[PDB]
Amino acid sequence: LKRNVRFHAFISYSEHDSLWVKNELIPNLEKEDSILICLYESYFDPGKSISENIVSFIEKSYKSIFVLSPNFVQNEWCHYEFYFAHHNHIILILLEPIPFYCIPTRYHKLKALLEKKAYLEWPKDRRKCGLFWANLRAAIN
Amino acid sequence: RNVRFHAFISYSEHDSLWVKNELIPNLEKEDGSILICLYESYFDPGKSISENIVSFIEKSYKSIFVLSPNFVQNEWCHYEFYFAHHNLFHENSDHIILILLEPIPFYEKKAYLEWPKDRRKCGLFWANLRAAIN
Repeated sequence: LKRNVRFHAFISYSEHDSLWVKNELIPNLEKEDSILICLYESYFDPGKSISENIVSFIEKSYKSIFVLSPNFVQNEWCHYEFYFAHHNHIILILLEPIPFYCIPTRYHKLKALLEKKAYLEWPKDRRKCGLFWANLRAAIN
Repeated sequence: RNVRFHAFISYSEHDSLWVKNELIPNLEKEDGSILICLYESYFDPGKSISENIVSFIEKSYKSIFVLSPNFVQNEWCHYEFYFAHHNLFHENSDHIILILLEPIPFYEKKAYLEWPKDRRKCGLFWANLRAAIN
């Protein structure tokens, strides 16, 4: 049972995937147009440690959405390893395919989620985007 | 050659008392206006965590890492990407200064500045530290 929840959703992403996050994902979440979104750019508090911020992001949010891509894995994931090495609610989107061979060996839980395909794949085919968003809303509620 | 700071200091907040009452004052004691980059003051969430760290390091003449069990257990995971990237496990970099504030039991080999157990060698430690940053 979660404590001091201040946000419906935390969105974790590479700034290189900004345009999708801010032009596609957030507009679709603000379809309860009252929804409170935690984003690093607006709530990282340098008065706390990096890890304490990341813990607050996930634990003060009903859901955490991770926008997975080669950029996220190569540049951002390293700051979440301390969390997920000991923790198992969490929504994974595969925005862009990740070749298994570029994923660092130590990212065990990541590589296993990818293997069993526990994620929502963003379709590059635009007629399939409806199904995507439908699956996302079923996942969050 | 395009630096903004003399020294960036990376440290665990559990070691902040030593940082703010010993480290910083002694660097300031023989250099009143020394320019110091702290994460708490210069973090820019307009940039990524790694991009912030990279900027702290590149913009500082020297980078001082305050190593301790507290640092290793809480902070090292966010800085390893820099060290792993610049191969600083097999090779040295002249702008990085490591301070072993408190021993790390194994449960870089030997190029650090050890904080002395004997209070009488604190003068010497600060002499060594000023040599490293100037």
